[PDB]
Amino acid sequence: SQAPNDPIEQYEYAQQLLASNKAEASPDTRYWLEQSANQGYLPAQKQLANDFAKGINGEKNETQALYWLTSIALNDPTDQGFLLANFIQRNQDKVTTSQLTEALYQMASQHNPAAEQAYNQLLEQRFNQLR
Amino acid sequence: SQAPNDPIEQYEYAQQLLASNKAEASPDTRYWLEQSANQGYLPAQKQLANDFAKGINGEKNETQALYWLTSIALNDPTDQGFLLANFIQRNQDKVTTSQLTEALYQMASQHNPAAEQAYNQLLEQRFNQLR
Repeated sequence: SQAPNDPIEQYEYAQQLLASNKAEASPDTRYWLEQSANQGYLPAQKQLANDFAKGINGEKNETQALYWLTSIALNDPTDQGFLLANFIQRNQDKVTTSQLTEALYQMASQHNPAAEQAYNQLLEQRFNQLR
Repeated sequence: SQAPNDPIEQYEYAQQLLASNKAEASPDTRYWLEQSANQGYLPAQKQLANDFAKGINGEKNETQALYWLTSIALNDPTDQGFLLANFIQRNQDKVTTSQLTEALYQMASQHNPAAEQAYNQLLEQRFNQLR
């Protein structure tokens, strides 16, 4: 059972896998950070925000970077938007209000039925263009 | 002493002043909403967000609208970014990532020294252009 369920041991397992330094890109590091971050573990959310922004353990994903930055803003009383603001500021050329809208609805959709409808509408239109 | 110190009575005084319906624009309604909102009273923050967005009790102010929307996201567990996202989405033509950056640093500057420096840098540059 090499499969932690507690967010602290998930986060630590992610570091352990990364330290194995196979290719230094560790997709399972991203996987375990996500499990940890989804249970609200702030260190995992911070690492995941950097991972998605920079493409550390996998592809870059600006919208998911913005999502985790938003999560950090909501859950770190000494952040309250600093990392998100600085990311937008230094990526003014790449970050669109559209990506930010999607990340925000993604966050809001957890406890707000109106947000879940708007989020799904964005996803469905983003998908029917690839279709 | 027509000057409440408790955020609930401030909020209620704001409604009372507004119901006087002098010009239906009530700058003192905005004033008391701000006192209430600054002590963390969510109903005041929501009304103030609408006030700044629409110019109800005074001039419009998109950056302050975004600020209070951010505050609502951080303090309303069933919002978590919905009102902010929807505001950006329906004002894509007016809202700039620059205004959002300023609102976010304004929020973050309360408990983050790095945010306060970045916020002041934005303010100082915004002021030296009018100078």
